[PDB]
Amino acid sequence: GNPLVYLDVDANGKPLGRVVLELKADVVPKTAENFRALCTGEKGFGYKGSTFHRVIPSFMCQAGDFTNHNGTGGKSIYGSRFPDENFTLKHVGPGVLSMANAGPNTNGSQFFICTIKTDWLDGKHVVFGHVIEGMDVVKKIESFGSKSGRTSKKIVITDCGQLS
Ligand SMILES: CC(=O)c1cccc(N)c1
Repeated sequence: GNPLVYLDVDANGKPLGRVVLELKADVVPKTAENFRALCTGEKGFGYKGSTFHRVIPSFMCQAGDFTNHNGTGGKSIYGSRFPDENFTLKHVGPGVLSMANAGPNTNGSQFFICTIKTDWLDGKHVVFGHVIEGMDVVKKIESFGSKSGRTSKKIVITDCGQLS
């Protein structure tokens, strides 16, 4: 079946717990595979040690810039950027996992987890999974955001990987 992956997240050096994500490889195999491999680190790079750098309460929590840690960087397992696979899955509510981008066909490694329905992103960001377990952890992360996106605690993915 579809991959299950995890992110273990610290805030100011203390553990919040684990977010478990299902990746919809049935719908978006290329996008799911990128995220899966960045979680395991099997290509020699990935999410381990990187941050949630942009967090906006009542919107989303964004992470995955493991090169610049500020929202300008990241890279995929295919190359620096890759196309929008499809827009078949929608931003239906809290827990949606979707690719951050800088316009059409600029997926790399940055991603976000929604804390509300974000319907205006449909057709612009590729949705590729959802939170299976750990929305409590996501709500903690969310609570350390601000309107500007600046975080009030240092939010770090200390460990990540594949469960199945
Ligand atoms: C600025 C830039 O290159 C960027 C920003 C957000 C997501 C991604 N994949 C790239």
